[PDB]
Amino acid sequence: SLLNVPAGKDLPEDIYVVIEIPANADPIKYEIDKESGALFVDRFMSTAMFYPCNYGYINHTLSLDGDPVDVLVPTPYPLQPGSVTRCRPVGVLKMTDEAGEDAKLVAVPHSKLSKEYDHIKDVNDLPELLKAQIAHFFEHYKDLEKGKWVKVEGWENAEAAKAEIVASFERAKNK
Amino acid sequence: SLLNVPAGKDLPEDIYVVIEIPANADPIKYEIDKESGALFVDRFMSTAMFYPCNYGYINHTLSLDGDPVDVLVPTPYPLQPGSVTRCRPVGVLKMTDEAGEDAKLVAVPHSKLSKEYDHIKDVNDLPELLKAQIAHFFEHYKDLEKGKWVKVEGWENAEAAKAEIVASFERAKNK
Amino acid sequence: SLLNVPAGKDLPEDIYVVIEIPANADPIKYEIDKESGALFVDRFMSTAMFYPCNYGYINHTLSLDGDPVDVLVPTPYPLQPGSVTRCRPVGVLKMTDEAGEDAKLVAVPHSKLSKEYDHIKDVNDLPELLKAQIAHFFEHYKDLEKGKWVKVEGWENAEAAKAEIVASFERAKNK
Amino acid sequence: SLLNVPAGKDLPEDIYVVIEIPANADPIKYEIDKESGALFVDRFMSTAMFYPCNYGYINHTLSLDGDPVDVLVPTPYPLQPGSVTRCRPVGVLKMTDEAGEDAKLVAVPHSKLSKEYDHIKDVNDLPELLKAQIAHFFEHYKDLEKGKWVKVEGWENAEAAKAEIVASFERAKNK
Amino acid sequence: SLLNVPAGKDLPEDIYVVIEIPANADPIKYEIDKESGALFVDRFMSTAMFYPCNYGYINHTLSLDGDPVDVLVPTPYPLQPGSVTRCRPVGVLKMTDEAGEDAKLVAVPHSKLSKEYDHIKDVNDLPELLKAQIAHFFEHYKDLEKGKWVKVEGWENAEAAKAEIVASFERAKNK
Amino acid sequence: SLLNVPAGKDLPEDIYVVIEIPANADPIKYEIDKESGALFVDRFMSTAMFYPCNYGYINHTLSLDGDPVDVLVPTPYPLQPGSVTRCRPVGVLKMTDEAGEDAKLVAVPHSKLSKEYDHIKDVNDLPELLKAQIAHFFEHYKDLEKGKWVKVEGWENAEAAKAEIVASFERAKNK
Ligand SMILES: [Ca+2]
Ligand SMILES: [Ca+2]
Ligand SMILES: [Ca+2]
Ligand SMILES: [Ca+2]
Ligand SMILES: [Ca+2]
Ligand SMILES: [Ca+2]
Ligand SMILES: [Ca+2]
Ligand SMILES: [Ca+2]
Ligand SMILES: [Ca+2]
Ligand SMILES: [Ca+2]
Ligand SMILES: [Ca+2]
Ligand SMILES: [Ca+2]
Ligand SMILES: [Ca+2]
Ligand SMILES: [Ca+2]
Ligand SMILES: [Ca+2]
Ligand SMILES: [Ca+2]
Ligand SMILES: [Ca+2]
Ligand SMILES: [Ca+2]
Ligand SMILES: [Ca+2]
Ligand SMILES: [Ca+2]
Ligand SMILES: [Ca+2]
Ligand SMILES: [Ca+2]
Ligand SMILES: [Ca+2]
Ligand SMILES: [Ca+2]
Ligand SMILES: [Cl-]
Ligand SMILES: [Cl-]
Ligand SMILES: [Cl-]
Ligand SMILES: [Cl-]
Ligand SMILES: [Cl-]
Ligand SMILES: [Cl-]
Ligand SMILES: [Cl-]
Ligand SMILES: [Cl-]
Ligand SMILES: [Cl-]
Ligand SMILES: [Cl-]
Ligand SMILES: [Cl-]
Ligand SMILES: [Cl-]
Ligand SMILES: [Cl-]
Ligand SMILES: [Cl-]
Ligand SMILES: [Cl-]
Ligand SMILES: [Cl-]
Ligand SMILES: [Cl-]
Ligand SMILES: [Cl-]
Ligand code: NA
Ligand code: NA
Ligand code: NA
Ligand code: NA
Ligand code: NA
Ligand code: NA
Repeated sequence: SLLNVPAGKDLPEDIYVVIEIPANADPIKYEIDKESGALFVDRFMSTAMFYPCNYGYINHTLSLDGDPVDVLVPTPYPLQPGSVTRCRPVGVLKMTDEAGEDAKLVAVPHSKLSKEYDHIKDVNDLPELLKAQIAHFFEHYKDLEKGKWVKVEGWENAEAAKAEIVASFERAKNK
Repeated sequence: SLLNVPAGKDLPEDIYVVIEIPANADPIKYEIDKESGALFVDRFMSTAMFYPCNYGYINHTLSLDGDPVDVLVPTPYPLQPGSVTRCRPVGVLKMTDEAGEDAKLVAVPHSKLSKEYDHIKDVNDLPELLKAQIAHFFEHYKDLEKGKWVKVEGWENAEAAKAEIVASFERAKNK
Repeated sequence: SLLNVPAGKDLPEDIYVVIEIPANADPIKYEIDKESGALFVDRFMSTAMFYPCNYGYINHTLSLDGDPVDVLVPTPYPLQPGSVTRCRPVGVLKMTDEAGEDAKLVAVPHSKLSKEYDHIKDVNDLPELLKAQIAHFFEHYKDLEKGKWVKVEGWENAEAAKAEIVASFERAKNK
Repeated sequence: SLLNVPAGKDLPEDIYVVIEIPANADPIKYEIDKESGALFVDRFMSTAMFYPCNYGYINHTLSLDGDPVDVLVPTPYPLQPGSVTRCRPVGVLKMTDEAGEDAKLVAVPHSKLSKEYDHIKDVNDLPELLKAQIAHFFEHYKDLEKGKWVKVEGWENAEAAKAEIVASFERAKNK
Repeated sequence: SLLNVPAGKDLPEDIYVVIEIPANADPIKYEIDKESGALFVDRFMSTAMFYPCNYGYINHTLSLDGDPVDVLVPTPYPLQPGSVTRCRPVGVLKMTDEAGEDAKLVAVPHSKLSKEYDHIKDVNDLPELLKAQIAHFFEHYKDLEKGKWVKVEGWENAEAAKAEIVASFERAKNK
Repeated sequence: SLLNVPAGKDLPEDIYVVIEIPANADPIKYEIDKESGALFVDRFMSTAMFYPCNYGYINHTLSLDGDPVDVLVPTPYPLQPGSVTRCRPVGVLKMTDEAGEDAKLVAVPHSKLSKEYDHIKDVNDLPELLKAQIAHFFEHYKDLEKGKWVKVEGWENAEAAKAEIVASFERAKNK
């Protein structure tokens, strides 16, 4: 199942991301159920917004919210929910939501999948529009849902992203 | 796998539905294979019709046709085949087909997924057009397939739907 | 999982094909990972081309490239990645790529799924345009990827396709 | 505008069809307004059905219902509403609806657009499934609309189709 | 052309709306050019948002921003840009943007197109979620565009909507 | 109509492009008919290829093939056939086809539509993958059509593109 996919070939540089939500999709918030490996509908989002990138997680990690760490993956074409993409972390958007600190990593397709993102080595190489769109999305996507909310704290670099990967990988290792 | 998803958090009021066919999709009749949990193509439907709602089943139930009980789930946006949605039963369309009585439950997204359907408490709260579309779909979707056919028997309420859930859950329990 | 799906009800005449890529889709080359059964992104294809048919494989087979044997399945509407379709082999396009001989079977939906393809009994019954499109696709889809390439060797009949099925089924049987 | 498009290069053998509704589309019944040439929504159809082919009309014709003659055009991929396709008539489905006799021509893409349909010379060469789907569609698409209804009278050949073209062209000529 | 479409059969009760942007579409802000009647790209919107309803205007009106009055039209399925739908006004969202007061009417499909919206007689009958989504959309869709901004002032009823229609119709009449 | 759209606000720097074919679309080759301004189907393309960018023309120009000059426009999301986008030329792919020299301009969305392409000032700033995809597309898209063919001659800069615009604008001016 999706439950059995590694965190990565060589974390934190070389990771796999399980996709839950495609870029530019209908506002259905899918989440993989850890017990079954199945894709569940968490909610029908209430704002008229879409994820700027594919959205998913790194398996065999545990963030402080109790779920695997959250990752955005830009691609040339939207990915299928439940698919897995090999990627390389390049930055992280720090934020707190209704449950606490819950960072949003950005990882680009690995060179072996495409050469398109090889020039993106660190967070400053991400397009400014994309970064602003991501920040705006997380600032506002919960605006019409009672008891959900976000404080966006700012962009940090690839080293920071990799530290978060390692930390949440080690957290799951000793659960 | 999808094989391991509960029938519900608290049946029959609070159920999970495994989706096989999205609303308003191409006429591919997918079915989950009970042995593998994989999505198989049962047939390419022959009429130029689409399911008015997402279509799927409640796991760990057994109807008289030998399959898990059939459920229609209206949503704001079509769901992915193989995904699972938490729902609440609100009515049932009774019918017989070429194999016998094989009712079609209607269950709406659970309040925790959306508030949109909370006002739908019983079958009379479903839109009349939607109910008529569902009835017409099942009356006609087999019209061009030899040895497939339907007799639609009528709409019944949420209590009737819940009774069917319990009955087919208990049937699977002792198989 | 998809790992547990038979090669066929009655190979080589009656087979199942696990779909990885839909017909006429975005240029994402998905592949099922044999370890996990999950759909991985192999690459983002570099040419502006699409598969003329759904593309996938027969489980529990092993071709000389180390993967299960490759199958194209024409359908009236594109199939979902990760779904399984019952089919009947009708021809094969022989070719060598950067790793060696790696034939592309064509199998049509089984009569039980549709009557649409029953008249296609052998390779000469496939539409000429479709065959030419398939040949052209494999001749060119790697043209912009370094270290990937193809030599198309020609169309052969249904008996040849069935021989390839049996051979790669027997190869996996003794791995 | 679309108002100024010829009926055909060489009617009735060589015609243009203005497309109003794509094949396999959402149930929005678009119609070109004769005054403005704009695409208007006639209605949101009430049954869960789709047109088996693109649907439109031959400009500068007048059928007995007061509109230009109705044409179905099968294509490999759905056409855009408001686009124009060169075609060749091959058959006609005779029927009466709530307003009277209102035949449905079938015309295939002209050889200059594609070779795919050149083998379809007359109504017997159309696929049987497609013809049955068209007949079933018109028999049922008005089933949930009060004061709309259909009596399907049967398939006739290409000569009959061409006669209808000429007759409605001549009708518009002297309005 | 679209330039020649009436404001309505019987304004302000019975209007036509020219659609520029479909509901739930990609973030391309199309606008009809008054000179040519063609659909121009005004901009590629910068936030990750979509219009909750189809969006367009009433022809032969002039609002204070210099364009025809703006209308949102909910439908069961998204409409084609450049198409025209007969509708009935039911409410208005008052707001000011970077150019001044520029209200957003809501008009539902006319009864002759569908019975689905007949129960919506006034603004209080619109779903609360939809109204909140519309308000949130206009509050935020310009958030990442320099020199574009919005102050949302509040919902008013069908009479207010009709007054705005009449006022901008009369404004265009004497330009 | 589309017939009445200017070549540009300030040619050759500031142009309008009428879109005929969206990026990444089905293989329907639409063309605007100069007489009617309507979108006609020229052909159903025979290779399994798609245009890497939106494709269209500059109105009120005449190239040596007798049609207005051909332009590719990259956008974040595909454009609607028949829509018009303001753009800025940045390069040109020179080639000859079955009718003669028939260059393919590349023009990016004008700064007023988006800031995304402002950094693309000349042909060397276009992504290498995109340029290679465009070249490969034109080298191969006619490979399965008798009496259609292409010789790609190479990329030239923005000044060359602008010269071609001016030349074909002046050609149409004196027809
Ligand atoms: Ca989308
Ligand atoms: Ca998450
Ligand atoms: Ca969270
Ligand atoms: Ca999280
Ligand atoms: Ca659909
Ligand atoms: Ca079932
Ligand atoms: Ca049944
Ligand atoms: Ca059943
Ligand atoms: Ca496609
Ligand atoms: Ca393979
Ligand atoms: Ca290979
Ligand atoms: Ca292979
Ligand atoms: Ca469709
Ligand atoms: Ca008609
Ligand atoms: Ca009629
Ligand atoms: Ca008619
Ligand atoms: Ca959309
Ligand atoms: Ca406007
Ligand atoms: Ca405004
Ligand atoms: Ca306005
Ligand atoms: Ca596409
Ligand atoms: Ca051209
Ligand atoms: Ca040419
Ligand atoms: Ca040309
Ligand atoms: Cl791991
Ligand atoms: Cl993306
Ligand atoms: Cl990498
Ligand atoms: Cl259970
Ligand atoms: Cl639904
Ligand atoms: Cl509930
Ligand atoms: Cl097996
Ligand atoms: Cl196919
Ligand atoms: Cl068979
Ligand atoms: Cl004419
Ligand atoms: Cl069609
Ligand atoms: Cl012809
Ligand atoms: Cl008027
Ligand atoms: Cl809508
Ligand atoms: Cl009304
Ligand atoms: Cl001009
Ligand atoms: Cl593009
Ligand atoms: Cl510019
Ligand atoms: Na909130
Ligand atoms: Na039947
Ligand atoms: Na290569
Ligand atoms: Na009726
Ligand atoms: Na702003
Ligand atoms: Na050729």
